[PDB]
Amino acid sequence: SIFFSPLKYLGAEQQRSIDASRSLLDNLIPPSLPQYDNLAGKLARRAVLTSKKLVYVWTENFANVKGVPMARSVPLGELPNVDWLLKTAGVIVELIVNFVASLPASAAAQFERIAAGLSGDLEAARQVHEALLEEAKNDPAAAGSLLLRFTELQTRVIALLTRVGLLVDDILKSASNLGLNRFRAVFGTLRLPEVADSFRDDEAFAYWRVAGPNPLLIRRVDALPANFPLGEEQFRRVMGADDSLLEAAASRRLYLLDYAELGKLAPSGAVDKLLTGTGFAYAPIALFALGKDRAGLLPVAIQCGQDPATHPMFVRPAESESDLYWGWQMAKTVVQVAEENYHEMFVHLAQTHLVSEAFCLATQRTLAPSHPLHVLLAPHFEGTLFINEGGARILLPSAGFIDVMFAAPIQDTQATAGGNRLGFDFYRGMLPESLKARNVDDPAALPDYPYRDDGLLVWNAIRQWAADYVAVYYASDGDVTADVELAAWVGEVIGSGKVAGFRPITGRSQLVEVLTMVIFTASAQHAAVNFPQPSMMTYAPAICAMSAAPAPDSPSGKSEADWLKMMPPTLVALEKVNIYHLLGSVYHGRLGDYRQTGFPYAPVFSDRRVTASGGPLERFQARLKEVEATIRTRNQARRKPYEYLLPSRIPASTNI
Ligand SMILES: CCCCCC/C=C\CCCCCCCCCC(=O)OC[C@H](COP(=O)(O)OCCN)OC(=O)CCC/C=C/CCCCCCCC
Ligand SMILES: [Fe+2]
Ligand SMILES: [Mg+2]
Repeated sequence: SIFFSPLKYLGAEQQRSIDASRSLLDNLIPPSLPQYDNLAGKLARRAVLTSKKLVYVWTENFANVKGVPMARSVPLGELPNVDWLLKTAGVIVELIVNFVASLPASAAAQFERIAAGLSGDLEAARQVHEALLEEAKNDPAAAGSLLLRFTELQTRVIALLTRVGLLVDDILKSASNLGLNRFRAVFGTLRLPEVADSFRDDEAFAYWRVAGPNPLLIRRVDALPANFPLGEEQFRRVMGADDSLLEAAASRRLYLLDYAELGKLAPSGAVDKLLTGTGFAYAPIALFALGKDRAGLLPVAIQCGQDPATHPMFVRPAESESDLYWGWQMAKTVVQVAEENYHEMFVHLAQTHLVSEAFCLATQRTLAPSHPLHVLLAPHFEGTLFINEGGARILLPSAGFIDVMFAAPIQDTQATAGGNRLGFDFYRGMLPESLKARNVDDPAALPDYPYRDDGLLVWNAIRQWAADYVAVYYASDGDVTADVELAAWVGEVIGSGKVAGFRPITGRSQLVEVLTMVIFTASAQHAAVNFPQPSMMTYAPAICAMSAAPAPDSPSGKSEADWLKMMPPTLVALEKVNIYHLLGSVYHGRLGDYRQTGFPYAPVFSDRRVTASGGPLERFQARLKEVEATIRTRNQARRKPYEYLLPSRIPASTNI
């Protein structure tokens, strides 16, 4: 049929090239609020939004994450560009080569030729990338026509990653078939993280609470909870004869970790799995204290569960107390098991990735491409829909990485992470509110808290940027409430996005706070909780989301053998070292850059009022450079550098 004529030669590659070029053409349209657009503009933007709703589609029945608002599928223009594809393929291929090289030669035989070919093709692809960028710099006038060759390279790297996918599945099909030496052996040629040397140290263990992957749970305590019955004699055994619970509470020196919210991620008993044997996890309570000099936090006491009737109190022992040493190491391991569950499922997956999913969808469906807030927000969602589909499909099915690495049955893990996302309150989850609610917002009381102090620098810089940008387009609160696209966006965020606590936006100040939280969550918050993975979470003895043995049943009389029984099977350690290396090794885009991350790396902003010398954008960029210098200076004085919130290391979006 002559009506099939358009379909005869049309493929995904042509369509991607068309999308890529049309994006550049649409970036030049000057942005406007709907009520200030002309009638032709109102008509065109309404038509485009209606079309966008065909391809950006909400579902709450996405595979392996039921109940969580998700994109039904990833639109063509939301696949990662070739810069992200090469970086990620590079990391995965290198990890495969490293793994295969550690297998016995007879086992490696199944994979080594295929991995060598992938490694060769990847090097070829990088050479092409370098050469295309060489040609663009040599003949800038013809750079528009090079976009097509970049699109062709994208096709090639997509195909390579598809073949990597098959190889990884072939490896996992044979996983089973394929005393701390084993936890080093799984690294192969990779260097062990610094935590491997320090993990037994009590002060190191405490520092995780303020400078680790989960800086969000620690809170000041003024009176101990009824279900944590620590006595004064016990407290003085650790803190000295001239201290007391009363004195330490009054002087703001007591801090509590309580993992009650883990729910079914802390199974009530043993969970037996075919691939990993018998596994346990916990919802413990731990007390930390500052010395009177506030030099640093010290762990005082640990109860390995919520009910003191069934969980005895473990109190930090003196160095001489050899009979109490191993029970204490076991109690610390219990807390670290709770930590990987809480961090990965709640702080990372639920509260960054799965929140940003909803703001991405709302933004594409309700704010027109010519809306200044679409222009501002879209760079902060680059690669988000893609990486989250990856999470749901690759990491969360039965026998996948999360079923292996986390103790709970996979259905309970899926449901509990989902429930956490649905319960997460947007306003209460903002950094300054989080700090205030937990009473850890005062540097006099708790001086060494790098997440707070570096985090507030970035939060406030973003806030001032959102204020400057809003002020370009919205002259009054009436302009906010007159914006029909913003009102629709809020409607979808509440109704389809199910973001708890979200509310109508009725003025400029509130709009600024909302935008600050959206941008911070997409960029800095994700960076702070994602990029510690390779340096802090790759070594199983320092942290793992399952234990192979129950919590210690008594503080006294444990041996090294008792503690070793908690260590996970080698398969768990193998999946752990590889996934956490990958997820923290891809830095794609940078907060404040505001250029496309794919060729031709054009400016995000065309409006002269935004891009003016010394204007809103330049003020944000210069502020981030000051923040960078400030943090570098702080890290010279810190016991350990905390680098995760350096702006040079914060991607603009959540894409890994
Ligand atoms: C774990 C807790 C994380 C929680 C946070 C989750 C947040 C979202 C992160 C989502 C990340 C999604 C995971 C993929 C991220 C990589 C980016 C990506 O898009 O990968 C594309 C390819 C192809 O896709 P496809 O659909 O065609 O076929 C999937 C397999 N049937 O997938 C992979 O290579 C699987 C790599 C698995 C990791 C292998 C590690 C190295 C292998 C070394 C040897 C293996 C030794 C065992
Ligand atoms: Fe991530
Ligand atoms: Mg228990």
